[PDB]
Amino acid sequence: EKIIVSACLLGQPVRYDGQSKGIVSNWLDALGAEGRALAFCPEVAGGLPTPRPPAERQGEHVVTESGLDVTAEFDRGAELALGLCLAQGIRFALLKEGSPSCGSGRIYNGRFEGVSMAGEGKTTALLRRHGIQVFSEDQLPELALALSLVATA
Ligand code: SF4
Ligand SMILES: [S]
Repeated sequence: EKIIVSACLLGQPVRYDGQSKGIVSNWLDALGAEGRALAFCPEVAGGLPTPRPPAERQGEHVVTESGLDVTAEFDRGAELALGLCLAQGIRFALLKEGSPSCGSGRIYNGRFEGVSMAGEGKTTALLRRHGIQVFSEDQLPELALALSLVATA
């Protein structure tokens, strides 16, 4: 089976600051070598540029510090992630922690003050609502196990 992965976790320079969040993982490298780790960046897919200003959720809305509302792009990117999972038969996602799109256990609190809180990004929320299990880069053993359990079926 294949998984969808935040493109930044695969070393792609698609982060809001033009950086990457490439993780060191023999398991993830091997999965990619087998063609089973499909890269996806909801913000770029949703039409946002790179670089782009930091954004935080404010409930259903997603805004930048200047007040620009980018919810349209965030929601488009989330739908496109779901569309790729449905088309490819994907039921597991490995998404970047803390992001207003990809966060799964934590997100910034919407006050633009460097304070995190329990929560999830727009893309994680939509995927979970449709039965797709989302794991962060802090849960690689858990994700690898979940994917391994269905291997011989
Ligand atoms: S939207 Fe998600 S995949 Fe794209 S750069 Fe941000 S954290 Fe990574
Ligand atoms: S990002």
